[PDB]
Amino acid sequence: ESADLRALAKHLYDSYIKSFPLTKAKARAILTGKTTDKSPFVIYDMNSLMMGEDKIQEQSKEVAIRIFQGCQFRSVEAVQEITEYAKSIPGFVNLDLNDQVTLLKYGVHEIIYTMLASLMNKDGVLISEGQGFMTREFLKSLRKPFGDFMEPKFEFAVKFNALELDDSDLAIFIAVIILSGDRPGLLNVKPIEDIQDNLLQALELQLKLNHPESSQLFAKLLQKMTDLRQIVTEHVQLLQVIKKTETDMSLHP
Amino acid sequence: ESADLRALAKHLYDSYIKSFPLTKAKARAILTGKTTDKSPFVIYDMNSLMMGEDKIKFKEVAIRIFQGCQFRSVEAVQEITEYAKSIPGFVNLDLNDQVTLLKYGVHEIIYTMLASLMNKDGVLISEGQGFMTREFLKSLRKPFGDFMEPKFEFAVKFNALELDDSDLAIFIAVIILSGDRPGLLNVKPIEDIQDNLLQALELQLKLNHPESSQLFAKLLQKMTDLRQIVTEHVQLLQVIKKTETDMSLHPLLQEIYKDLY
Amino acid sequence: ESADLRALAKHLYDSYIKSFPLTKAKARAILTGKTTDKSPFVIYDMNSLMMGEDKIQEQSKEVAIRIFQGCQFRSVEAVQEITEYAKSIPGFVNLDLNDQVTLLKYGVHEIIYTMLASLMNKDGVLISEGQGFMTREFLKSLRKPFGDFMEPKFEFAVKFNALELDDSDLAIFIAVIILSGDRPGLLNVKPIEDIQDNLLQALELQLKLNHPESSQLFAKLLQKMTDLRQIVTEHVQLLQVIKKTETDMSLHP
Amino acid sequence: ESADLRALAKHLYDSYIKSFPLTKAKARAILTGKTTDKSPFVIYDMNSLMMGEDKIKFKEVAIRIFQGCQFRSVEAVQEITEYAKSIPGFVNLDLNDQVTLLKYGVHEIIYTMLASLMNKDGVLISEGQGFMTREFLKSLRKPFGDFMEPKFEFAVKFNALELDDSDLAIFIAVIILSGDRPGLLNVKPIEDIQDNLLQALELQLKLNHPESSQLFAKLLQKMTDLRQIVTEHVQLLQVIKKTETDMSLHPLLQEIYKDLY
Ligand SMILES: CCCc1c(OCCCn2ccc3cc(OCC(=O)O)ccc32)ccc2cc(C(=O)c3ccccc3)ccc12
Ligand SMILES: CCCc1c(OCCCn2ccc3cc(OCC(=O)O)ccc32)ccc2cc(C(=O)c3ccccc3)ccc12
Repeated sequence: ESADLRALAKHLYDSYIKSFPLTKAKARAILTGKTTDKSPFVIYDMNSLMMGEDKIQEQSKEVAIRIFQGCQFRSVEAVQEITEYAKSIPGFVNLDLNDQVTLLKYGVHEIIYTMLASLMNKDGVLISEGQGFMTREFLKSLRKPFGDFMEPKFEFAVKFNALELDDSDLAIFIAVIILSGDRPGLLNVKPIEDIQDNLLQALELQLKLNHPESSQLFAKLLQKMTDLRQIVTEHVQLLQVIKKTETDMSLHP
Repeated sequence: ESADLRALAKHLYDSYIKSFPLTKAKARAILTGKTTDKSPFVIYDMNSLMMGEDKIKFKEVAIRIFQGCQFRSVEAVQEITEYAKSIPGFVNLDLNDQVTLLKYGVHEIIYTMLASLMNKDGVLISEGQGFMTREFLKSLRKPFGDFMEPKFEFAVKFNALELDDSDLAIFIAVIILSGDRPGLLNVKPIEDIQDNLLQALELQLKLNHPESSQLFAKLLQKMTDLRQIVTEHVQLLQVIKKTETDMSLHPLLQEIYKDLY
Repeated sequence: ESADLRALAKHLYDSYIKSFPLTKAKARAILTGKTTDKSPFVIYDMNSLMMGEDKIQEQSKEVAIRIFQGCQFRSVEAVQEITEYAKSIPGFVNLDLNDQVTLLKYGVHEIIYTMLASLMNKDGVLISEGQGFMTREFLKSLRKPFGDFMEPKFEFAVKFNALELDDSDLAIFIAVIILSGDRPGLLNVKPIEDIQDNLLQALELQLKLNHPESSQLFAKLLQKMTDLRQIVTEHVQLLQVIKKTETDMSLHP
Repeated sequence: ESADLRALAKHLYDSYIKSFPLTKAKARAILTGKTTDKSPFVIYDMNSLMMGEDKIKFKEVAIRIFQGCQFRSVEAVQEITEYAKSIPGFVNLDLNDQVTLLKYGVHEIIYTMLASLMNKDGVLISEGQGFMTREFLKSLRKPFGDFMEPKFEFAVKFNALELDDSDLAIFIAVIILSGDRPGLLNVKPIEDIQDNLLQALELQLKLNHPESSQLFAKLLQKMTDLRQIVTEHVQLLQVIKKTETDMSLHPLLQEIYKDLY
């Protein structure tokens, strides 16, 4: 019934709030400006990065490489918030432990880029739990292999954010992504699709009720999931370029 | 022979009274107020449920009631196992078959004896200290609502048979000694014991209920109502696995449900 | 009167015969040898145990632990024969149901060791309804905690068997043990002692008539009841050692 | 609070099962034959060692066994690092402190979990495919003989505590989050996490082992047995440097031992 789908949406929203402290609502307030009690420091070039560097990884390498490696560090931090959120998705913890691992392994990147768009506008991205803001232009200016890393993320985010989803929408969308029955090496696919069908029903009703004037938003959101998959494949592609072409190494395992 | 069969009937009734504190006789006294010691607190909605739980002085509700169910089921399994040990010939069987008979028989017996605690309006809970209404249980959010109603439907029809504890003692033994359980290694010795129990049950019913036409057959037909209840229950368990978060049962209940039909 | 005490002794003897198929008389014939139509297989070591193992619980554990657990299994089988015998003791079934349970709970172990002595000689014990014979030496050779388990049973049995009691004596002695008014948590002690007094009278006359040359056998037999209680307490003691000190578990409830 | 502490205990047990294929439960099944799939090949002398190594069909021995030790240690470090990442709050720490916690904690955890694979007679080797006897290990030429015996002495006493995998999951996290490691930059945030883990461990032990008096304290006392094992081991490493020819470890193991206590 409709009530049960709404209860599931609410349960997911409350868990999401518990697992992810920097929510889209909080982040949008910062990107604009409501009661500026603590306006974030803006990193717009090499010198402003230094300015903030010894304001709050530390210095002793190519800035380009410290920024790229900082991306790695934060992304592993994020995996842990996502893993905990996943446990709250009804039916996830009762899946084969091995399939849980696989679901997380191949879903975490798509989720990071989804939630990263909450922290972005067309001109830059919130960093350090929202205390900083790094410009898209500065990131774009970094050394050749590295100057192209965030751009596809920004491009996705501008198009994704024009959908105007809120946290209650995103909570369900994220759960839908995790419960993807098409991940490599899953053992028991049917149970996963069974849960995803329930989550898709809940997502569909959520968007129809929250965005009644946005025609076919549900289909449009599903379409963004090929966008996300492509972004990940490029990012993974890009990580090969690096792995082979650098004197630099010291990655988060 | 007749005196053997009555001695067997009496032995079972004896062990039953020894193994199961809340008998049918005792439940009926309570349900009917023939007792004048402690009338049960009735739970019919969320407000009375809160009061009922907090009456301890002198997660969610649907998963919370499921959890009590689990605890009580474990307690029931312990009682039924003690009863089973007393059935002549049971402990002499292959140990793996004893396990197999308990694994498949325990839930059939749980629903049989639950009927003793039910009327068409509700079920006795907390060693008969509370009464939870059928309508309240029916109300519970989707899947959890579907757990108890089939039991009520069975119980009202089963209770119309008017069996008493002495009848039930032999019927429960019949259920345990079922030679058709999956994975049984030595079927005939079980069937031979069941034959003797069936003989004793038939005699017990003809003597205790002489005016009840074909009661023996009618009771054996309930064994198909029972087997249906259990497969429905196991199905519902798979629904709870998909729609609920952290569940995981007691080690005893997990073993019983492990690779069950 | 004397006749009534003899009638009670006979009633108990007939019930005993009905409840316990392997009687002392049958077992003594086997431990010696009268018309050897089916001489029992002797288990005198690890390899002879295997020999018989796949001759007739099954193999997949420390032999020591399978033997000890076999002891548990058989002892629960024996409780059921004892429970049925108890019903035939005049007045037992009319006692409070709860007291019946308690009498059996705390009496069953003493009875098992009493009747076990019928199946023993100084060198070993009949097993598998008399089809096998396990040596005392082999049992003694088992792993440290377990090699000490049966010895006290053998020690008791050698001294007990020197009393030369027969089944008709034992039937009454067993009934005397069950009707012990000193068991913990009995509700109505007087009715139990009333019945035990009757059984003691019958036992005393039985021994005076059956063993007239055995001076004070009655007193001597009563004295064995502290021996039995001590054996049980040690065995229970020993079960604590195990319960705490083993990777092994899977006991008869 | 209580439900938080049980949720933490459950999360750790979950990650532990995910990060460590050969658990205690699985080692005990093997050591005890409760499994009926593949009984381990026992190595007790040089002749059985040869046969054991050449059973791959379906330098010197003392340095050769040391080398397997090294390979397995590296594999263990990878598993423990994956486990550590899952401990709530760990990846949020200063990266240099994360490294420092792994560097000093890894060997304490290796010997803790090795105990799971040991009885008083020997140790499971090759993902539980082999069993190498304590006496054989004790036999090894001077210095190499001295490596394994202290581990056995610890394991038998540790194993008497009867911890299970769910207990061990939280104890290993306690070990990792030790605020007293040399060179830690931010001690308090580590100590705060360890406080919470200690709370969860205490509750887990009281619930899982209610009859085990002062088990929590007894377990924490093992942390001093463990720290002693590691300093002894590092000492022994310096002996191997003087009495052996070309050794040199894996890059991962060299980093861990680099300027270690
Ligand atoms: C055999 C369970 C009997 C039963 C009960 O029977 C309703 C019929 C539905 N039903 C029968 C068996 C059974 C098993 C079940 O799951 C068992 C399992 O998962 O192991 C779910 C529902 C169920 C309703 C409420 C109870 C409520 C309680 C409680 O003590 C209780 C505990 C906490 C809070 C409120 C109430 C115990 C038993 C109940
Ligand atoms: C954590 C090591 C566990 C372990 C083992 O434990 C015995 C306790 C002694 N011990 C514990 C840790 C440790 C580390 C050590 O050096 C480690 C290092 O230098 O990095 C030497 C001995 C040692 C014995 C034999 C093994 C043998 C093997 C092998 O797979 C093997 C490989 C090649 C040939 C034979 C066997 C793996 C692990 C063993």
